[PDB]
Amino acid sequence: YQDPERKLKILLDYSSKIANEKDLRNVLLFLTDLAKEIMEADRASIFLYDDQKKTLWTIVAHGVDRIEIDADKGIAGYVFRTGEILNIPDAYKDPRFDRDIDKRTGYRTRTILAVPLFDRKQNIIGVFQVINKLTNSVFTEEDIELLRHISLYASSTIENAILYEKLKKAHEDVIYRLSHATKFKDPETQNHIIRVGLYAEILAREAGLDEEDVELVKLAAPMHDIGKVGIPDRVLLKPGKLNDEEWEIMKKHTIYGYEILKGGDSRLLQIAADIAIEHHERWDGTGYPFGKKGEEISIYGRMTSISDVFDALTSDRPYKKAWDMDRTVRFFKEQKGKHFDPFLTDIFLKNIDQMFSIKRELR
Amino acid sequence: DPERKLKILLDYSSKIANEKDLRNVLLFLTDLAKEIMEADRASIFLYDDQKKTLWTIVAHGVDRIEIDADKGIAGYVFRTGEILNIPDAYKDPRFDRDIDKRTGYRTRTILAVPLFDRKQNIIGVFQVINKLTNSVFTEEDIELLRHISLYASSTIENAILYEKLKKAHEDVIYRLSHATKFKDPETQNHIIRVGLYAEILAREAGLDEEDVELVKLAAPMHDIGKVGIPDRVLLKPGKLNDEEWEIMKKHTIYGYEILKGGDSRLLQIAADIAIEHHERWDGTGYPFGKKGEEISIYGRMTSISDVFDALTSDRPYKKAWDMDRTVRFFKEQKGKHFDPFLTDIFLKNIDQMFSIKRELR
Ligand SMILES: Nc1nc2c(ncn2[C@@H]2O[C@@H]3COP(=O)(O)O[C@H]4[C@@H](O)[C@H](n5cnc6c(=O)[nH]c(N)nc65)O[C@@H]4COP(=O)(O)O[C@H]3[C@H]2O)c(=O)[nH]1
Ligand SMILES: [Fe+3]
Ligand SMILES: [Fe+3]
Ligand SMILES: [Fe+3]
Ligand SMILES: [Fe+3]
Repeated sequence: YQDPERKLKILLDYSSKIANEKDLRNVLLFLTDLAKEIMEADRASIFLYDDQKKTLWTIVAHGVDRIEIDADKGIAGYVFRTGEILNIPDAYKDPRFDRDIDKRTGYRTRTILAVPLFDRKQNIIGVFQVINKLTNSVFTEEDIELLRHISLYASSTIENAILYEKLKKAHEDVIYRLSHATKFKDPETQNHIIRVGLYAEILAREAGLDEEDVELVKLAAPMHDIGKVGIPDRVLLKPGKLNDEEWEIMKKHTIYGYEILKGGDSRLLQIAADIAIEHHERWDGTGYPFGKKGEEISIYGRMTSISDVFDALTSDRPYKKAWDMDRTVRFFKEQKGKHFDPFLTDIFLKNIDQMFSIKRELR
Repeated sequence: DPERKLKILLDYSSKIANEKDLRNVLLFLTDLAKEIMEADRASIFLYDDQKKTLWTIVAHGVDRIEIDADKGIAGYVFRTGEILNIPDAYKDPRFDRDIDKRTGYRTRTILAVPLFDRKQNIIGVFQVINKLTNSVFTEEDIELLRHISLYASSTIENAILYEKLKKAHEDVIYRLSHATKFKDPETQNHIIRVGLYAEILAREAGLDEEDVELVKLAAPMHDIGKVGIPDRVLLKPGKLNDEEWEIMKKHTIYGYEILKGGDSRLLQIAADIAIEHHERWDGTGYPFGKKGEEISIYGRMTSISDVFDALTSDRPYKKAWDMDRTVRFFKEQKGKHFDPFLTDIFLKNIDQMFSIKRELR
């Protein structure tokens, strides 16, 4: 016997999957799979618009690249420009149809149903299309209603996926650019700030931290030197060696960083604050400001020592050319259990090629 | 038919994919449960790690209600993880009949299932009450609810995630804009409020809700370039001379440099506000002397909100201006310092400005 709620459940299930997916590629996939099943159609395609290349595009197979689709021709095109539904009972009795996919693969297209996709403000942003109804000879009035409702969901989840990406990207740009405010009074390039996070990301990832803490270090670590805004010019700008009144001030950037950052309530800023105050501590317990020992340093500080030191050693600094892999490996191998967490050092060594490819690919 | 319930679910799921407020998401979910399960009421309960209780919202988004996490029906499902199907609430020892006693409701059937996070901890309870047949929840019913509960977990977890991202994005803009705090008197709250004023201004000025959110978060970075000013100036204990003043002016350029080139919209606007906020509508400002609509609108809104905040803050020997005093000032500055069309809008809403200034002291 049959299940009355069968499709309802399928649809709940797709809706859970799509709600967890942050990747537009997979959202488009799951959407088309969903439509094929609920519409009982052999195929489906979502078409979206590109402002800059001025065309529609679509992904044909799982995991292969955009296909450009001419905004002005074909069925999709017509729907896109006019705003209205096309229901082709037979595709071959229709001039707007290009039999060319059809020529080559062993496939005959019979029925086509295509509706527009609207953004929140009623602009047509693309087309949703299904092909070859399986449990009937044509697409019905109800099929149209159904797809109109699907197009509504496709739109919402598509936009929401894009908007989460924009906000994620902005949040990064803001940490990067503001973290580099010290730049008028410190040689450190933009990319130093970025790269330190990228290394610490790999580390946290491979030490097996939760996926969220991985994204956290990636973004907390770059703020490690923010305290430098609180250092006197006479000290921050002085080239070469520092006396022992000046160094004592320069060390204080760890405490300043804490001050700047500890005030938030977000986890990002609790982590960033800890990193700022900790990343010059040392596993031995010798490093400043407090001489914290082993596990007394948070793991996020520990990951940041390693990353901070790596990035410095592999850049030209006054009188020292950047270290190659071989020396850097020798150095970490030496400092294992000394400057650094021994466990994290191993992980770092396992992953050293990636560190260097980050370093090479970000000038 | 039976495409009716799919069309309903797509409808609710469209609303939910857009909704960025948790409380609204819980409302939509419980209305979906009601239509999909053909039942009269539905509640969602979430756990607070902090207060160590469950909570729920009722319709109208009034203050959330504490529910005892240990006892009760949601308490049982929460603690044990088992499903509860009651055929008659009033024959059950675990039911609390006071919600009935106050509302005048009569609870008959209750079905409650747990909600799970990805790591598979119980994070709350989904509860459906009074199936519209007047008879029991069936196994096919329980089964539909396990699936609904799965969608609710997802949309919830997603929405709590989005909120963490929002809240941290703000904290970072605020805390890092106040990075000048070791070398400059401007307060954390000054920085926030300037964006709050700009927000209200942008909204009432007609801008899209996305641009309103932007100015709320861009304007607080207007003074970032102060970081680049030499101590021999920013920290000079005197008044400055003209050579030193010219270097001060540069924090506008320094800001633009720090912020620009960012690919995203937020930073384009911030970089513009930073270079523009000391320009004046009549072209007598600095650093470039831009006139009228050559100053971007986000700049124009910030000039206004920044001056507003200054005039209304006490400094020694100089009490803050009150409402009347301040309004006179903006009227006198219309078309000079400030964009006239925008001052008017600002004036229509000046009570809101003082409210902000009053609560975020
Ligand atoms: N063993 C070894 N470790 C290295 C070397 N170069 C960098 N590091 C490591 O990298 C950390 C941060 O270095 P940085 O990026 O140059 O960032 C430095 C740098 O900007 C500044 N600094 C350190 N020494 C001097 C100095 O003599 N003059 C000036 N102007 N600044 C200095 O203070 C920051 C913190 O430095 P540290 O507390 O020493 O902590 C250092 C140190 O452990 C090296 O050649 N050998
Ligand atoms: Fe440091
Ligand atoms: Fe200022
Ligand atoms: Fe300024
Ligand atoms: Fe200001």
